[PDB]
Order: sequence, then C-alpha cells, then structure tokens
Amino acid sequence: GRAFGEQLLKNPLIEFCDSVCRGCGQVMFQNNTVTGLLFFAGIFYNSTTLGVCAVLGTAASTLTAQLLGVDKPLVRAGLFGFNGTLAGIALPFFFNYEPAMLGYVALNGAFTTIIMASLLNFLGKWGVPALTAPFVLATWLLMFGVYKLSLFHPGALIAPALPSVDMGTVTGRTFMEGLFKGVGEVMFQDNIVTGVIFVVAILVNSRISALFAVIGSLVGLCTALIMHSPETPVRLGLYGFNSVLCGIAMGGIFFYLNIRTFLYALGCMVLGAIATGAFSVLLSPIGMPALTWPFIVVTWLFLFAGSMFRNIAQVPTEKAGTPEDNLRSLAI
Amino acid sequence: GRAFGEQLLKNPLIEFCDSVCRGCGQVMFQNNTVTGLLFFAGIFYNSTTLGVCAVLGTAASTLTAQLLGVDKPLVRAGLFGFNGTLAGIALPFFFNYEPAMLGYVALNGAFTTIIMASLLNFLGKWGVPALTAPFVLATWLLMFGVYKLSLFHPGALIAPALPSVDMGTVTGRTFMEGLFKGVGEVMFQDNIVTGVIFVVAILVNSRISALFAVIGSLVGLCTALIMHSPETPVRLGLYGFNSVLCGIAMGGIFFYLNIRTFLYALGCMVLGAIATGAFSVLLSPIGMPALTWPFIVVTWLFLFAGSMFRNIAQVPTEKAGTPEDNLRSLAI
Amino acid sequence: GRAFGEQLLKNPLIEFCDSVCRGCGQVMFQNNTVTGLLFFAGIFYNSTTLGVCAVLGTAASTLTAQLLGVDKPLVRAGLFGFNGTLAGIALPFFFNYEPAMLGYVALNGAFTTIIMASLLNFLGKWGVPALTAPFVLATWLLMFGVYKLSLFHPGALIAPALPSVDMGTVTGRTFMEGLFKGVGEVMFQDNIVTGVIFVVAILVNSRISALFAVIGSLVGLCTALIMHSPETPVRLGLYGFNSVLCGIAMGGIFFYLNIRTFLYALGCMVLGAIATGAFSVLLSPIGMPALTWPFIVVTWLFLFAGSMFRNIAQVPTEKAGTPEDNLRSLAI
Ligand SMILES: [Au+]
Ligand SMILES: [Au+]
Ligand SMILES: [Au+]
Ligand SMILES: [Au+]
Ligand SMILES: [Au+]
Ligand SMILES: [Au+]
Ligand SMILES: [Au+]
Ligand SMILES: [Au+]
Ligand SMILES: [Au+]
Ligand SMILES: [Au+]
Ligand SMILES: [Au+]
Ligand SMILES: [Au+]
Ligand SMILES: [Au+]
Ligand SMILES: [Au+]
Ligand SMILES: [Au+]
Ligand SMILES: [Au+]
Ligand SMILES: [Au+]
Ligand SMILES: [Au+]
Ligand SMILES: [Au+]
Ligand SMILES: [Au+]
Ligand SMILES: [Au+]
Ligand SMILES: [Au+]
Ligand SMILES: [Au+]
Ligand SMILES: [Au+]
Ligand SMILES: [Au+]
Ligand SMILES: [Au+]
Ligand SMILES: [Au+]
Repeated sequence: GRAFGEQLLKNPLIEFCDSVCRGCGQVMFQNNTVTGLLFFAGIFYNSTTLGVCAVLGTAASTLTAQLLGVDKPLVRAGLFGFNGTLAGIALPFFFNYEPAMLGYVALNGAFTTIIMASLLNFLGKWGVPALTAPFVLATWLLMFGVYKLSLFHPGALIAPALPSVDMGTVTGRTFMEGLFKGVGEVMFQDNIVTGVIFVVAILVNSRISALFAVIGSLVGLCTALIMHSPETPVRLGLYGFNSVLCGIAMGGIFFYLNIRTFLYALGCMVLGAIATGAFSVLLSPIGMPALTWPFIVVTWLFLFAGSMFRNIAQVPTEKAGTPEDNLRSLAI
Repeated sequence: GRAFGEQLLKNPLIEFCDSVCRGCGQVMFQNNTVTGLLFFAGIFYNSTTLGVCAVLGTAASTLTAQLLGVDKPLVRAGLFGFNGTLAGIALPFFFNYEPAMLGYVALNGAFTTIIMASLLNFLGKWGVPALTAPFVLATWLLMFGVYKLSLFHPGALIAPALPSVDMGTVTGRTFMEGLFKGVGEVMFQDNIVTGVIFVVAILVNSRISALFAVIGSLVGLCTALIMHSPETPVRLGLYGFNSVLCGIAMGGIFFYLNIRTFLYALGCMVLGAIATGAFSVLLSPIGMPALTWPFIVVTWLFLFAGSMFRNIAQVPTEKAGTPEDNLRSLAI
Repeated sequence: GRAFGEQLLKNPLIEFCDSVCRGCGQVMFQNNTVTGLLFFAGIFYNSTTLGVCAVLGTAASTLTAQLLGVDKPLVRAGLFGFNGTLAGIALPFFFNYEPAMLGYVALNGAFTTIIMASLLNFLGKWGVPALTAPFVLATWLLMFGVYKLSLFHPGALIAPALPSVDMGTVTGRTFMEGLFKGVGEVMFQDNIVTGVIFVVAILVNSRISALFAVIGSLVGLCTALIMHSPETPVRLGLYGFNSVLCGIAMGGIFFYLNIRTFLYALGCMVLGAIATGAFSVLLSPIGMPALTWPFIVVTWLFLFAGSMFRNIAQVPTEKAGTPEDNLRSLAI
C-alpha cells in the first residue's frame, strides 16, 4: 500500500535484500519483510553461525532464481528464498563443520531453486503449492550420500539402525518447552525464546496465522502424547514443527477460515504429527531426518483433496494471502 | 433398473447403509449391495471382531465423504467406502488390541477419504482410478510410526530385518488353500471358506469378474512357484491377493475383454506377484507390510500405458461397469 | 535424407533390426543405426553373453511395443528399445546365471515397454521425456524380490547392510580408467576400450554429444573426488555414468546449447554424481543398485524446471534431435 513514487528510490541491492527477507518470511508462509527480519533475529539470537548460513542459503537460492530468470513477481514474493533459508540451516545442524560447508550451503540453496521451479511447473496444473518439498528433496540428495562421500561427517543425530520398540515423565515443562521449540524447530532452532520471537514475527503479518502457529505446535505435542511418544522428543518440539506448518497453511491461507475448514485444518495437524513418527521410522535404517516431509505429504493430500469437497472452500493459490486478507476479499 | 417410485421409500440411514455395502463391494470393484453384504458375511464368518472393524472403517470413510460434501454419485457408488473397509481390517490384523483401536480405525477410515479425493483429483487428469492407494498410504502413515509412538504394539508379523536368502513341499493342499486364501487375503482373511464366499459374492454381480478373481489367485500362486518362493507364503495366498485385484481390474472392467486385453491382463497378474516379493523386501528393514502396493503400482502402470497401445482397448473410467455391461454397451 | 525409393526395398525384418539398432543408440539419446551398431560392438567386445542379452532385451521390448501397437514413429525412433537394452544387460550383470535368465530378460524387456508407454502418457503433459525410468523401475521390480523368490541368486555386488562411514590413492590411472569406464558403465561395461568405442559411436551421430559424454564422465569423477569418495568406485567409473547421461541430455539435446544452458548442464552433471552416493545409500539396507535413478531424478528436476527459467532455452521434446541439428533449426 506504499506510495508509488517510492519505486524511484529502488536499486538492485535493496530489492535483493527485500526479496531475501520476504524469502525468510515465507518459511512460514508470511510474505512480509519485517517477519523475515524478525525470523533472522530469532535465529541469530540462538546461533550466529546458523543465522549467517540461513542468510547465505536464502541469498544463494534467490540469486540463482534471478540468474536463471524466474518471473520477477515469484522472486519478489520470496517464493524462491524460503527453501534456501532451510537448506542453509539444515546442513550445519546435522553435519559437523568443514571449510567446504559454506560452498555446500550455496549449492544446496541453488538446488532448491531448481526444484521449486520443477514443482511449480508440475503441481501448478492443479493449483497446488510446492511447500518445503524443494528444501527437503535437495537436502536429502546432498545429505544421504555422506556415508559414501566423506567430505562432511554426520553429527551424532545421524545414526543408522533398524527400528525397534525409556518413556520419561510429562510435566508442565513438556508443555511450555514443547510449545515454543515446536515453533523454533520449523527452522532447526532448539531455543524457546527463538520460538517466541517466531510467533511475534508471524503476529506482525497476521494474528490468525500466529494463533495457528501456536495451535499446530500444541496439537502436534498432545497427539504425540496421546500416541505414547517418549516425553523427550515431545519436550524438544520434534512433534510440533510439522504440525505448525500444517496449521499455518491450512488455517486460512489455502482455505478460507471457517468452522469447517478449521476442523479440516485440525485433521491435517493431527496426521502431520502421526506422519512424523512414520517418516522418522522409514528413514531410520539410513539414519536420516525426515525434515518437513511429514507436513509436505499430509498437507499436499489435504490440498489436492480440497476441490473435491464442496463443504471445504479452497483459496485459489495465485490469490492466497494472509488469513485476514483472504476473508476480506471473499466478503467483497 | 428399479421402479423410480422406490425413491419415495428412501431415508438417509438406508441410503447410508446401501452406500456402505456398495463400498464393501468396491474392495473388489463390484458396485453391488448384495456383493458387499456377502463380503461382510465372509469376514464375519472368519472373525466377528474383523467384521465389526470392516463395517466401522467403511462407515467412517463414507460419513467423512458425506461430511466434506463429496459429489453424491461418487459416494452412492461406494468409491468412498472400499478403502475404509480395508483400513478398518488392516489395523487389528497387524497390531494387538488396545481400547484406542476403534478410534484409530475411524481415523484411518476418515483419512482414506482425504486421499481418495486427492488421487481422484490427481489421477483424474488421465482417467486413471485411485485403486486401493488411499487405503495403503493412510495405513502406512498410521502404522510405520509404531516404533516411536507406542500406543499400539505390533503383532509378530511385524519384524524389522535386513533381507537375506526353508523351501517346504508343494502338495495339492498348496493349490486348494493357495487359491481360496488368495481371494480371502484381499481383505486380510486367512480363511478358505471366506475365500469361497468372496468368489460367490463377486459371481452375484459378475461371472467374468468371478473367473478373473480365480485366475489371478492361480497366476499369482504359480508365478511365485516358478520364481521359487518357499511354499508356506504360497499356500497362505500371500502371492495371490495382489494378482486377484490385478485380474479383476484388468479383466474386462478397465479394458474391454478380448484375447489381446486378456493377455495384457495376464502380464499384469504375473508382474503383480513378482512386485509382491519386491515390495515385501523394500519394507523389510522396517518390518512393514506392502499391502496392495504391488497391485496398485503394476495396475497403474498398465492403466497409464493403455491409451498408447492401439491394440489394447481401454474402457473410459467414468463409464466402466462390470465386464458383461462393458461388452454390452460396446456392441451398441 | 535418403532416396524415398529405398522404401521399396523395406521388409518387416530389416525395419525391425533398424528399430533395434536405433533402440540401442537411444541408450545415450542417439537416434542413429550405426551408433547402436557400434554400441553393440563395444558390448560384444567386452562380453558375448552381455551382448546377446542386450540384443535380446532390445528385441523383446521393441516387439512388445509393436505387438501392443505403439505409434510407428515412436518405435522407428528406438524409443521402445533403449530401456530394453539396459533391462537385458542389468540382469546377468547383477544376478548369477540360471537357464531361466533369457526368459527373465525377455520379461524385463517387455515390462520396460509398458512403463515407457505409462511415462510418455504421464510426463507428456509437460513435454518431459521418460529417460531410463522404464528400465530402472522394471529392473527394480524384477530384482528386489530375489531374497524371497529364489529362482535367481544375487551376485556378490548385492549385499544388504546398514550404511556406515579405506580411501585408496588417486593416480593418473584413476583418471584414464575413470573417464572411459564412466562411459562404459552407462551400459554396465567394466571395460576401458568399450568406453572408447562408445564415445566413437556417439561421435558418428554427434560431436557435441560425444564431448558431453566425455565432460560428464569427468565432472562425475572429480565431483566424487572433491566429495571424498574412496578412489576404487571413482576409478571404476561408478560416479561417471549418471553424469554421462546428464551431460548428453542437458548438453544441447533438450536444451539449445549456449553458455547459459552449458552452465545449467554442469549443475545437473555435478548433482547427478552427488545423487549417486545418495541413492546408493538409500538402497543399501536391501543391497540393491540405484542404476540410473540418480541421472533420472536430477535430469527430470532440471527438465521440469526449464520452462520457468527465461534464461534457459528448452528444446520442445517432440522436435529434439542432435545438438547440431537443434542449433541448425533454431537459426532458421
Ligand atoms: Au532483507
Ligand atoms: Au537489508
Ligand atoms: Au531489505
Ligand atoms: Au529486511
Ligand atoms: Au503465500
Ligand atoms: Au555460516
Ligand atoms: Au555454516
Ligand atoms: Au495431551
Ligand atoms: Au491436549
Ligand atoms: Au448395507
Ligand atoms: Au443395511
Ligand atoms: Au442397505
Ligand atoms: Au447391504
Ligand atoms: Au467401478
Ligand atoms: Au471392532
Ligand atoms: Au477392532
Ligand atoms: Au506352477
Ligand atoms: Au501353473
Ligand atoms: Au540392427
Ligand atoms: Au540388422
Ligand atoms: Au538393420
Ligand atoms: Au544396425
Ligand atoms: Au531423442
Ligand atoms: Au544371453
Ligand atoms: Au544372459
Ligand atoms: Au578433481
Ligand atoms: Au577436476
């Protein structure tokens, strides 16, 4: 809603950085520069090394899109940044440092941009978004081969084992830590304050999305408890973060918020937590993380199914903004 | 072909139950109330607990479709029941009882309805049916995570191991038991009589489909023997049931029955048995069943390939009825 | 460019054999009879048994296409041969001999033709080629089940293990052997001379494709070295062969060759080598080879992404010939 003359003040660098910050915001579907800026602040609050590498990943993917000539509106909306943000954080989260790390992060970010284009072309025929599939698929391709290609060394989170069947103790701590690390863990941030920062950041762009961030973390948490997860992963928000994404996407962004789409959102948040155990098990023989594949698979299923259900009012993806903006234009 | 005035006697409950029974019939592509009714009778004959849970699964998926507002013809044809029937049986077949079982069955049935809608939207662009993919994908998502989410405990069929290379003895028993449990095992019914009941049930709607049920079970059985499976899985019909589905689908339902489409059907039944060993191995490191993924993958490949082969006359999916009805309308 | 009267000399057998040889040529995207003939000569040079089985596989897939009535131009272009060529070689490469081998090769070749049709129907909606996906998917389905179906016995290359983290010594030999076996290994030919023969064969149809065959082998090799692969797989060309295919496909066939599409090709060749470690690890718990899945997945991603990138000029697939013919018709 800004004065059109402000366009005279633009230059490639500042346009690039605005694209980078919107890119970061889009990790949680928030097309907002200030939201991306506060996401970065939250990460930097936890780890300077992770923040630099988030920025580098978002920059590499955004630049690659511009180099290949993606349509300017797609780039300006940060749709070619968010997968690069995650691609940048995931690598130093899971693998030990080597000098090559920064080069591999740039590569991983560049690759997300290819796959983002692939999936917009593939999925666009049904009006379905790519979500974080570009980040997951690129990262898996760059991570899985580490046992055969030793440049990097995996961290202690990466331990191949056949799955098998202690339980810990649920406390108030499980809930307060689970809630906010569930949000933080969307960006691999094992930090309660970063998690609060993340909610505040979404709140700047959209209050409804901030609430669904909170709801999803909670529904993921207690679904995992009802399903008898040990407490440790729950407290750590490992069953919240896919459900956070599920909540934000289904909660008024890709569907017009009402009672019915709310209940539909809830089914998707519950199944996202259950799919988290499923995919963790699937990849355990090779020791690899499922990342946000749970959110992606379950949310894709609910998105594809939308147009078949008369009682569930989808938002056309090309139009889809904040939940509030969505309801404002429906009522016009 | 019923008197149009019979519509005055309808009420939501009886329409629902007719949808449930057609739903059960569609497990084997039979849109017939009496066929579904006799499928239920066959299951109840084997296990009252499995029959109640088949009914509950079909009911949960059907109701969920109606709640979300699926187009009435899709629901009335039982297309939103059959995956719910399987989702209901599979869970108590593979996992030990807990009070939560019935809730998890309802959830699994509700989820099949989402995925059914997803796949009708996705695959419909090529006129290709969803088959039992909704049941397999939902069930895998609810089953795989059991090692991490302990509410349920897996039965002794579920045992993670890396695959490796005794053989038993083929007898007349291998054949008579293999044949009818091959049919029974389409619905997880380790019972010869249930298997005979199932054939009779299909016979009510379509004789050609009843024959292809029998052929597929046999082709799966002897393919497995030619390929040197140990006898035990063969006798148990574990190499028949994907081939039963392959036979029924390819045998005059999705292709007009003639000599060429017959031979095409046979190739699909053989490869369905071979794909059964393939997918059993693929999932063995996590101890999980492939269910009807073998049938689904191989039958999808033959369905997608149909429109490229001039010598193989596909039935448009929107039209596709019994093999007999298919040939009757081709000749008009 | 041949005299139209030469058509009077045609008969089904000679048309079939021309289709078989073009089929073999298409293993490396070369629609050329002489190229296929010299590919066969290269294989026969290494192993008579592998050459007969390449021929039998190409013949089985081609005949099956003709039996099912594939559009004559598709068959005449060898598009229904190349996956059959690979399907024929892969089985005796990985599994020990049994009398049944030839029957299983014919079956595997017939199956590639189904999947080729499937994928032309599926992918054709985006103008994207099937590549060697028919060969990989058919072969996996026929190979994975070997632990459960003992007709064949796997060779010592097939050894299920959970992955885990010696290095050898890089020499001039690593490079000269790596380069040419990288080309040879596109067809499972552990032979330096066969590899040289293969380059010469491509050179007959297209010099640019021959260069990209060489470049891809090299980029795969040194990517693997930069990524700290042990030397043994590198010397053996196991990190070249997916990158060879990547290079040939991206190097002027599916994209008009220029500086930008060259750099795009390079990104695809690098990621093909990295995806080779990834997929080798993914299948290691079941002991199975990834074959050309690395090339297929990475090249599909770059192909699908092409139409989104204004700076990257795709060749419409229906038109796509040699790099030289591609530039000749662009300039008209
Ligand atoms: Au910025
Ligand atoms: Au800035
Ligand atoms: Au900025
Ligand atoms: Au900013
Ligand atoms: Au958005
Ligand atoms: Au960094
Ligand atoms: Au870093
Ligand atoms: Au709870
Ligand atoms: Au709760
Ligand atoms: Au009923
Ligand atoms: Au009833
Ligand atoms: Au009824
Ligand atoms: Au009934
Ligand atoms: Au039907
Ligand atoms: Au029950
Ligand atoms: Au039950
Ligand atoms: Au037999
Ligand atoms: Au037989
Ligand atoms: Au020939
Ligand atoms: Au010839
Ligand atoms: Au010839
Ligand atoms: Au020839
Ligand atoms: Au071609
Ligand atoms: Au041979
Ligand atoms: Au052979
Ligand atoms: Au190098
Ligand atoms: Au190099």
